[PDB]
Amino acid sequence: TFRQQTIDFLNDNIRRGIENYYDDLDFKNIMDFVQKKFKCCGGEDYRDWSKNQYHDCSAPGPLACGVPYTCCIRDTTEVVNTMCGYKTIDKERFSVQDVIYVRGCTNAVIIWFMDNLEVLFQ
Repeated sequence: TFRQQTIDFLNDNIRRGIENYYDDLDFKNIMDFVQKKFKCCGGEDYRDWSKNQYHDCSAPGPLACGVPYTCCIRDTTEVVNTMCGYKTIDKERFSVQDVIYVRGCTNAVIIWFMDNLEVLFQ
């Protein structure tokens, strides 16, 4: 299939990146970088954040069932704070799409690579 095998490659790494997100600032930086730059959240989609222990919807803290602020939309006139991705993982896309990115980063990075393929070399 290759294509599916490739998609699964990227999702598997950022599933790992999501679990190690607070554990290793290198996964954290990359993940916060990809999500801000490519406007995207999670690997398949924002609900992948359920896989980090603090973000599982049955966790105790305030991050439970929510998504990190590097997933939030910043192209608005309104002041965005660090709580902007709270309580989104179980809602329907259309209810959160005004607040956070919902498309996954795996696919977002691929089309970007394909659109800039010629540019990448020289």
